[PDB]
Amino acid sequence: LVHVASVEKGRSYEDFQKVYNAIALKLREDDEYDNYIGYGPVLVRLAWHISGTWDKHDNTGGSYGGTYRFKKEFNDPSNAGLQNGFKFLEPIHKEFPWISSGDLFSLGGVTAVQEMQGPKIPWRCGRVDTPEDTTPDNGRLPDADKDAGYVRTFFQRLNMNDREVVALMGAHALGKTHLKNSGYEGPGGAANNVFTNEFYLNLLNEDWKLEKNDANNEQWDSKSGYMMLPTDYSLIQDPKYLSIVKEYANDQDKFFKDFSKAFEKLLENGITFPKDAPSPFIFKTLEEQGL
Ligand code: HEM
Repeated sequence: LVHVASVEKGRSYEDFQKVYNAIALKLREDDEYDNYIGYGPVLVRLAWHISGTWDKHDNTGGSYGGTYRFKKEFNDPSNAGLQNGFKFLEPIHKEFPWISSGDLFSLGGVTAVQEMQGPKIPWRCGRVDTPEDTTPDNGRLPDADKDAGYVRTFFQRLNMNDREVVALMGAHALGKTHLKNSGYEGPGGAANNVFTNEFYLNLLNEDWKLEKNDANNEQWDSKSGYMMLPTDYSLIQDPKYLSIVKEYANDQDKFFKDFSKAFEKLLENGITFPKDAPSPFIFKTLEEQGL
């Protein structure tokens, strides 16, 4: 399967910076969502789940085709709750009908991270919508109730190495789990709509307790009111993973630089970019724009 990136006709940097600003302005406006967390965390979860379907062996799935707009992927049980990020973006797509679905879903994730004061993520345009029959089947996204060997093995299919996996998981500092979407409940920290290295700090410094929640699932709970998934707590149970967790709890700039590289790679897996294709764009935030 080859997927060649094709720039939307005649569009350049300035066009996509208008779509960025449109998403970013609505993230500021629709601030009441999910008890004032806002839409940022569900938008970086949407960009990870449309990319997380990729398989390195046959190049199926991935962010290229925008296939989450089809019923099969939209109704995957693993995507429960992401309908709220889709409905957030649907006004912006009506306003910029020329951008492809894969490009809009991945740029929403980029925009949310930068606007929540994360690191800059280089983004490349050129994803092309593909037919309903190209939609990957349900079951390619990871279970939460498993251990470190499961996480290591699952992520080799997206070929992410240990460092990449631990840097990517730092995004679970954002937002929260919702019992009616996943059978898990609670946030992982105090700052859950500001991008920081707090996931690593809480994992190493809180007193975690294995409890059962109302959906009868086990999760790690702390006195402070935070929670960690079984696969999150895995990172301090494995010796290779644990020493990268310590590196990111002790250096927020290294965490930001490694997250940026692994999130761009996540979003770009499966896509062939021609050498006459433009460079990755670095978008300015509303703040750097005075907007
Ligand atoms: C083995 C890996 C992973 C598993 C099993 C997993 C699982 C989950 C689960 C069960 C939730 C709760 C969903 C809900 O109830 O609403 C969640 C939320 C979230 N996840 Fe993951 N995840 C994984 C990796 C990642 C990665 C790699 C990213 C991003 C780069 C990510 C970003 C998020 C975000 C931002 C939320 C919060 C969503 C919200 O607030 O609504 N996840 N994750």
